[PDB]
Amino acid sequence: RPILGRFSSHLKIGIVGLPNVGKSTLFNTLTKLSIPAENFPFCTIEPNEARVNIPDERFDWLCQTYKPKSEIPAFLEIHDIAGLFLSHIRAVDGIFHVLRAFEDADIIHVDDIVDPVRDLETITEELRLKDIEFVGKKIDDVEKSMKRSNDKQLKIELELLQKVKAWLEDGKDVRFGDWKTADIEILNTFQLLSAKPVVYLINLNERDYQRKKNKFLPKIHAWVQEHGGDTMIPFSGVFERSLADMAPDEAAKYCEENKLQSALPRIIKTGFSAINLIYFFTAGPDEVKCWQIRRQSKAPQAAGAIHTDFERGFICAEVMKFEDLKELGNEPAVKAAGKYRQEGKTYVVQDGDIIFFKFNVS
Ligand SMILES: Nc1nc2c(ncn2[C@@H]2O[C@H](COP(=O)(O)OP(=O)(O)O)[C@@H](OP(=O)(O)OP(=O)(O)O)[C@H]2O)c(=O)[nH]1
Ligand SMILES: [Mg+2]
Repeated sequence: RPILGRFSSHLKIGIVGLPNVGKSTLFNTLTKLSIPAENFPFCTIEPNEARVNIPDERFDWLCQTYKPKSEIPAFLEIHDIAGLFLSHIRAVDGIFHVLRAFEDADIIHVDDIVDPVRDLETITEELRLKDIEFVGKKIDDVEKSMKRSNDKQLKIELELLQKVKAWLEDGKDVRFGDWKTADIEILNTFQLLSAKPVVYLINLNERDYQRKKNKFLPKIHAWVQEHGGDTMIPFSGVFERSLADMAPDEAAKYCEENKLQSALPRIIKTGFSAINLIYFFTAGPDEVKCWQIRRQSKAPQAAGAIHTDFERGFICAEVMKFEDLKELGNEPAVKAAGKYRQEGKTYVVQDGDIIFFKFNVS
């Protein structure tokens, strides 16, 4: 039941990397595409934070079909981090790790050596080092507490912190550890940087992105295989900045004529292997909304993601498969074909489910 990383309602992503790799440029490109801050009346959105809708053909279709009063797509929350003070980074679920694989041509800087692998080793080392500093401080705190308290939980926390210190000093990320559920629950309270899952974004000039080729990609791929097997997505920051500034008509003409497409949709939809998510929808005249929950969630746990009271008071879940609704075309048709189902406490929610939850007010 415990897993590394405490996913709640949507992913929070930190953009990390060395200076001058295009982090703030990527962030500004995503800001142009973002949900305005007025749509979150319960939240204060910091200046280096953007909320961007996850594009989903299913979500668009449901909104055409139900014509709801309000449309709430799934979204991603993205934070631009300036350098590697650490409150911003500790809070995120996962990391977009941006690598420089772009080089200038006729006008160049002296000794401006591009080496993505060298940069990978530098930043991954720096995250583990910040974890070693954090774990060092917590070991001191626990040892001081253990002078005063007899409590068994302190002896457990200490044994774990020392196992983690040794793992990190051996150059290994916490997320590649074999942690028992008891350890995972303690690790999750620490929010260690090397415990967070990663997507690698490889920043290329627009020619290399259009060509679908770069000399550094095989070297990056090889390193990533020996250090976790995480997703790699090539992009061009300069191309995405230009494309986001064009009008829809100009953008389409540019992409047709030059034979390339935006990487941003793929980047926004990719998510993380360690954080295995599915979408379910609520749909009606008032609202169509996309909900994000852990794969293999049971119906009452999906209700809990709306609010704990709907889980605790759960009675049943009336479910349509998105496929069933799409092919029959409307809810009356789905009911007539007997594909509108009453599901119970043991039902395992499926990606694309359209759910009408029933609960007891007390
Ligand atoms: N060639 C190239 N350089 C990049 C790219 N992305 C970033 N840079 C370089 O790094 C500078 C900072 O860009 P940011 O996007 O703020 O980088 P950062 O947040 O990762 O530190 C840019 O300065 P700038 O003032 O925006 O540009 P410039 O006028 O100084 O060259 C530019 O020199 C890219 O995709 N291609
Ligand atoms: Mg920056």
